[PDB]
Amino acid sequence: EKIVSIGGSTTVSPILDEMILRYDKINNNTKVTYDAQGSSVGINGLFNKIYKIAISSRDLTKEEIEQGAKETVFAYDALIFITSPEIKITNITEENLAKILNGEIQNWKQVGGPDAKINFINRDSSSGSYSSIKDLLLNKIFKTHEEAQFRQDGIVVKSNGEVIEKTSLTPHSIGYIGLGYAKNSIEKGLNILSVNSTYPTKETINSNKYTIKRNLIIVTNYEDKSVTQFIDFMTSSTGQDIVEEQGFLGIKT
Repeated sequence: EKIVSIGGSTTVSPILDEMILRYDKINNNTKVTYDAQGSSVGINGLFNKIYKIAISSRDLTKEEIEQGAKETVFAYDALIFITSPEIKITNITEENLAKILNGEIQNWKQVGGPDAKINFINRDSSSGSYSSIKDLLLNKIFKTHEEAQFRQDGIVVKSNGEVIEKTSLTPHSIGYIGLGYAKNSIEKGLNILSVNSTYPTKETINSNKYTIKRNLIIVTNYEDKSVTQFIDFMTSSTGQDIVEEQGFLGIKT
């Protein structure tokens, strides 16, 4: 029997677990396991021969590449920005969006919108969504730690569904939710913004034209056949159906 020990991001545990059990229907001669203590721990475990594959929700560093790391994307965790429907703005650049998030822009007029104070609805700081927006927008747009902090008087809520409800009740408001909640936001009569003139769709997220997403990547360090086989399953149509059945966005196959 072959053994493929995998480690990495906590966010994809039930996807990896289902992939393991479904791949076992095809090939019961490999034992695959997933231990989810985080992306960085997974990559460290890969380099130390504890894992043969790491699953990461963050981009590899140059040091990791220099140590031989290679990656293939297999899923996306995208976020979208929703507003109350009386703000007529339909599009925002990443730069301006980051300045709303960090409090440098606090009235819609500052970007040509109506004269109306912005009510920013933020997520709780323990959430994955908060972490993703901080990492994807604030930490990339702003040079210093002090600048790369959220506006401190945001209206804080503890779930995607509550961002939608709060946005529906709060005038001139903006919040962020996972892509999977787009339908719910529309049914509630809210508006989803384009970012850099790009709406978040499977095509624009796959092309990397829509910028607000984490790329979930398979990381290896010539692989064992057992590893190649499992990765081939992960990126297969069945693998990708599992990704989407569990609320993430798949790649093209």
